[PDB]
Formats: sequence, C-alpha cells, structure tokens
Amino acid sequence: AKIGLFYGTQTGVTQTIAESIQQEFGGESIVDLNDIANADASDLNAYDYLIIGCPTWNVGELQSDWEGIYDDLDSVNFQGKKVAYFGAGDQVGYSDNFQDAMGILEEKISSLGSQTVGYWPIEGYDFNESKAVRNNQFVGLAIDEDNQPDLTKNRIKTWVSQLKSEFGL
Ligand SMILES: Cc1cc2nc3c(=O)[nH]c(=O)nc-3n(C[C@H](O)[C@H](O)[C@H](O)COP(=O)(O)O)c2cc1C
Repeated sequence: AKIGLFYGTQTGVTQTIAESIQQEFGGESIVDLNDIANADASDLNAYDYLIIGCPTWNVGELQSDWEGIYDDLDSVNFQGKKVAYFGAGDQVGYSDNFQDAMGILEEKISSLGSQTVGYWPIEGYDFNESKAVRNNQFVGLAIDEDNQPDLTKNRIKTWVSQLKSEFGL
C-alpha cells in the first residue's frame, strides 16, 4: 500500500511486467497493482510513491486507457511525490518511436510537480528516436518483450533494486 503501481495494457504484456515488479518489491504488502482502466485520476493521490507503466501503441501514442485519463491528470497534485516509469515497446519495428508513451507520461506528470526517479541506460538498446530519452538516459525502465525477452527478468531485478533506495526501502 506504500507504493501504487498504475499500468495500462492492450495485449497484456505491460500487466505481466507490472506483476513481476510487484513481486520483486516483496508483494502486495509493499506494492498495490492498479489497472488505470478501472481508476480515477484522484486514486493517484493516495500514494507518495508511484510507478507508472504504459506500452507505446500506434506509432508513438499512449495505450488507450492512459489516453483516456490523460486530461484528468491536471486535477492531481504531484508535488512531493516520487514517480518511476516503465514501458513495453518494440525497438526493431518502431525505431523512431521506441517507448514514446513513457516519455509522454513523464513529461506531463513531472510538469505537475513530481520528482522522476529510476533513470535507465540507453546503451542496451538499438533505436533511432524516443520521447522517453533525456540527456542520454531513459526516464524509466524500457522493456522489449518482442525483441529482448531474455533480458526482461534481469532488467526488472536490477531496476527494482535501484528503486528500493529511492523509495526509502
Ligand atoms: C499496432 C502496434 C503498434 C505499436 N507501436 C509501437 C510504437 O509506436 N512504439 C513502440 O515502442 N512499440 C510499439 N509497439 C510494440 C508494443 O508496445 C509492444 O508489443 C508491447 O509489448 C505491447 O504491450 P501491451 O501488451 O501491454 O499493450 C506496437 C505494437 C503494435 C502491434
């Protein structure tokens, strides 16, 4: 209940990742798993620590459930909150828009006064452009189940270890 993880998913990949992240943190006593499809913008208010998960769809766009709540995000005050991000994407098929959704959400939420935590290296990927890159780092964990499924488990373990420090855990 300390950390609220909100994800959106179209073909279920982002939900599986969300479930692995909750698992690595220690389970339901540490992280609440919430499908953004069933949530209201104000649900994000109940947490001081947030994890936002979103896959990029339709060439650089938000997954539709995140799309639907996007304009309501202005009603939440993120001042003082630490927010981490993760996303699923396909670097080979969408080289010019890899993980754009994660970047779109981070730009919106950070502008509302939150603190981004959980930066990730871009070197383990091959892509041309991404809206989720700032000063040569991803603003969150990039997962690619389409082309790099073998790296997913270690990526999540490593990222969660580094987030524990950031969330005072
Ligand atoms: C129609 C379609 C469009 C996609 N567009 C993008 C894109 O613009 N950028 C990207 O990084 N991945 C893109 N992908 C890859 C998906 O984000 C990826 O398959 C992801 O695992 C889907 O997650 P989900 O199951 O949680 O919805 C696309 C996939 C499909 C089938």
